Amino acid sequence: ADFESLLLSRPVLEGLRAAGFERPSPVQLKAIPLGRCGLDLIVQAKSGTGKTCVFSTIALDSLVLENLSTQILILAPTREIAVQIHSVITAIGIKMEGLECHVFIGGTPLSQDKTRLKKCHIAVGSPGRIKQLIELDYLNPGSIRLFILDEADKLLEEGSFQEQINWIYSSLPASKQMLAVSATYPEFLANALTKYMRDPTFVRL
Ligand SMILES: Nc1ncnc2c1ncn2[C@@H]1O[C@H](COP(=O)(O)OP(=O)(O)NP(=O)(O)O)[C@@H](O)[C@H]1O
Repeated sequence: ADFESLLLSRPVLEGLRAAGFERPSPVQLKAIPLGRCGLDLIVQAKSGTGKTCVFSTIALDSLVLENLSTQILILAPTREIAVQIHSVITAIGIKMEGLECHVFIGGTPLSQDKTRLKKCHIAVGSPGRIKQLIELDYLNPGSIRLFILDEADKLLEEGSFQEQINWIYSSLPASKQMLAVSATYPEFLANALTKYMRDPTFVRL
């Protein structure tokens, strides 16, 4: 009923408290332990349920802070959502000295992203920019063990980023954990996630 019963690391517990997160929401209670367990998760719950906190907490708890390598990749369907994610992670991560979380979106020179990726624990970005950075080997995906799709319905809908995500998924290490979080779970999304998750655990309220 508090974040302690979820067995999170002390830095994450202290960060949550500092950032105003006093008690977990119903979806946070359910999803966080299962995330810590290393399972592939599909978290489907309506807006207002606390889903960004869910994957942000799982992500920060999983990080090897002393290893300055990109261990976590998070994709978002819009520039604004990518930054929203960065804000939550950097708030919850406030007691983790030297945490490096960076946003990769269009409009910044690729040379600048290359430099930033030299010191980056958690990469958050849009699928097109992330694919370009992996193709250039500016983001070497060799240490990524956690791959998160935020607003997965928006990412994988018709006219969106399925082709780019398929490519990125394939570039990553075979051994990794996947999280997909979404307000809805239509057939197109159920279908698309079969490419990435062999037997996912579902989390709903
Ligand atoms: N358990 C909680 N306790 C207090 N505040 C929370 C909690 N969960 C989320 N919040 C607040 O909401 C912000 C955004 O996180 P969150 O609610 O997880 O994402 P969101 O983008 O609103 N997605 P969702 O809530 O699922 O629609 C945080 O920065 C907090 O200010």
